[PDB]
Amino acid sequence: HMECADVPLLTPSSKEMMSQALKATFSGFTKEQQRLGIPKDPRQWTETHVRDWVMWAVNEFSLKGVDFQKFCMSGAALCALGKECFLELAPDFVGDILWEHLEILQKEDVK
Repeated sequence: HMECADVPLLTPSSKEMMSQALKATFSGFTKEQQRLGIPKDPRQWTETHVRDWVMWAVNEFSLKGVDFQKFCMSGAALCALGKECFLELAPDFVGDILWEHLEILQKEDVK
């Protein structure tokens, strides 16, 4: 999930760059969560928070090909779907990023 055993020193790899973006995006999330009202816990989310986030995640990582029609549901539903289901809703590339940070919200905010 995100990064598995990585020590940034002298090992330039795409995996390190992937975490870099995610790490910097986090700070840009709370700034939006306060502007829109989106809570930290993904289970207490709704269609608006889901879409507003997805869209925001597309601007943070300049993603493309992701649709909000597939994510037209509340957080409780999105979480219930699981990684596989969520990955089926979003593209083969962007889907990973969203679920990466999305899953973090779950672990960070248990229940």
